[PDB]
Amino acid sequence: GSAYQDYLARSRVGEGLALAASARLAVAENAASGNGFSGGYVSPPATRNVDSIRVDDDSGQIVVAFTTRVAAAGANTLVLVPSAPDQADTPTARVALSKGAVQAGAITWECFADGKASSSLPAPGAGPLPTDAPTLAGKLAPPECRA
Repeated sequence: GSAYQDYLARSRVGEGLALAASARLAVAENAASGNGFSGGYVSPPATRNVDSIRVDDDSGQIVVAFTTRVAAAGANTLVLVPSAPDQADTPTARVALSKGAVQAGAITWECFADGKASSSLPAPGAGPLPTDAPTLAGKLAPPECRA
């Protein structure tokens, strides 16, 4: 769309990612206690811009679904992927979260928009890829979500 409409959409996407911070909190807390990653978490009520936020109970990946006010259906999602190192001193690689393991390491979050085909995570290594492909256009997402 126009420059202004893109600027408006980007600001609304940023607001939506702030709303997903509570889902990332829930995943991190559950990982620390060895519980399923969606335990205790429910999507916030829909806003004019964010339809829903969902947490996968086995990987902790989060899908943020924006409404058609932000982007067209099937072109509207961002995915947030959590990962942990193989060990917490000079780490060797990056692993997805494991249900039932107590995760002591810092958990790193990586955002993915449409067109980001690979993790941009540097050494200690690249992170896992979204299970459900995100479809929100990269120009509407923060830079760290973009290819």
